Amino acid sequence: MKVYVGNLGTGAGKGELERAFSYYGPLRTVWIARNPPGFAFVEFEDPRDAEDAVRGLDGKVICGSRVRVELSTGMPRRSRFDRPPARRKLLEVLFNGPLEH
Repeated sequence: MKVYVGNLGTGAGKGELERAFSYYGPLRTVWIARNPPGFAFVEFEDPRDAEDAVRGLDGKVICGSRVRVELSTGMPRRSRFDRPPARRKLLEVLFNGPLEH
């Protein structure tokens, strides 16, 4: 799973995102982007952990840290999402109303 944790301009960076992500669950790995003014990336071994983490952190600041968390893949939205999210498989089964009534 891919995670995007940016918005580091208020005492919230690697340590902040680290404690948060870790608090929610054991991720795969954490990384920070020095290039940008305040952007970091995180990898979640599992999607569930990312969904709960992102939704939580993004849904509510952490210890006074309004960090910006997002999902690169595996986050189905109703918006004009171009990138195909990884929700399920769906390929072996199919149903579109074979009955002609």
